[PDB]
Parts: sequence; structure tokens; C-alpha cells
Amino acid sequence: FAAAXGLAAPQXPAPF
Repeated sequence: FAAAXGLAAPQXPAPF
């Protein structure tokens, strides 16, 4: 799960 966060990282700047 924690590691999965890595994939959500690229989504952080997605909307930005």
C-alpha cells in the first residue's frame, strides 16, 4: 500500500 502511493505521486502534479 505505502509503495503503491508512489503511483499516486504522479497524480499529485496531474491537477497542478
